[PDB]
Amino acid sequence: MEKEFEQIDKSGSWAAIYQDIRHEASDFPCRVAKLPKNKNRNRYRDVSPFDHSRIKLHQEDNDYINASLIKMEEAQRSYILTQGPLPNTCGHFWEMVWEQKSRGVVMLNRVMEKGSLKCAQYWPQKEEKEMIFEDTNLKLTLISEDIKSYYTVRQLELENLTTQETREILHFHYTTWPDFGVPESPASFLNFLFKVRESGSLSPEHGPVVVHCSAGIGRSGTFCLADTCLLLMDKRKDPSSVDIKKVLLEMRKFRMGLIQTADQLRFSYLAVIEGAKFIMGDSSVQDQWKELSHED
Ligand SMILES: O=C1C[C@@H](c2ccc(C[C@H](NS(=O)(=O)c3cccc(C(F)(F)F)c3)c3nc(-c4ccccc4)c[nH]3)cc2)S(=O)(=O)N1
Repeated sequence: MEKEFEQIDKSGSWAAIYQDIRHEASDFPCRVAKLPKNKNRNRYRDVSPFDHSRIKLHQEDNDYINASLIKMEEAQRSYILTQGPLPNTCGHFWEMVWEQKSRGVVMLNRVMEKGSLKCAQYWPQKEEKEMIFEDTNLKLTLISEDIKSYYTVRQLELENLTTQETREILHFHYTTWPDFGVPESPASFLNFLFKVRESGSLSPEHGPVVVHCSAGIGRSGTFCLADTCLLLMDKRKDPSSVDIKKVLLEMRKFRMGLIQTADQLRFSYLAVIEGAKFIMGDSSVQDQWKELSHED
């Protein structure tokens, strides 16, 4: 993997590889996403879910939400990639989290980046100020949070008002990954990813973990691509079979535009190559990552 990485650098073909990937990416319809009544449910006109993999709300009125089920069959894991909820779709977002039985939500953007709204405040910032979604009859309360230097983990309690039932939702919020950019290093990224893994939110006993940035394809796609590649290196009886570009192309069958820059793909490689050390058996990399991420 680093052999090919190595050879792309000198060749200066990171952009060429990435542009080929764009050209070879699946191109399915998004007829439901482009319906006129669903226009105010899509933050970006050019980022829609394919009709075949979109998530359907269980409400008998409008079942649309800009979100896609990415089902990696060989890796044995599923992810729900969605956009940053909009002021009017926050009820939709939690309805989906509830109906799909998700246990965790991975946020990789910030509500405001470089002076621009990229996502609505869809979770309670203060314990004493819970939120109520009346269109979906749901309640959401912040129970506790763990604030690190570049990311925060929050315990939330979503409650189905109708049935009076509640569930614990773990929110993993990466707060230092810039738009159209990359994490500060593989170390920080991996430390964060394993934090989500160690929590149980990605277990097969739960519904698809929900991942998102602003548009839900760039940072979200980088996160998911790296996680899946490492899942496969650990499965296959040989981590050298894993072709990231082939894996990316497979993921783009479920959602368009996964990985938005040539540099993000190059970070992907860097993340997987580094992550590989842990899969192999190195029982010291994880802690080094944490101590290298300066999470305090
Ligand atoms: O790393 C990232 C990039 C973010 C991202 C990715 C795509 C969009 C869709 C954005 N959609 S719009 O609706 O704001 C937009 C902007 C330009 C053209 C366009 C056509 F539909 F193609 F005409 C739509 C969009 N922005 C551009 C950029 C931005 C800067 C420099 C170059 C290109 C092109 N499309 C928004 C956020 S993410 O949160 O998914 N993670």
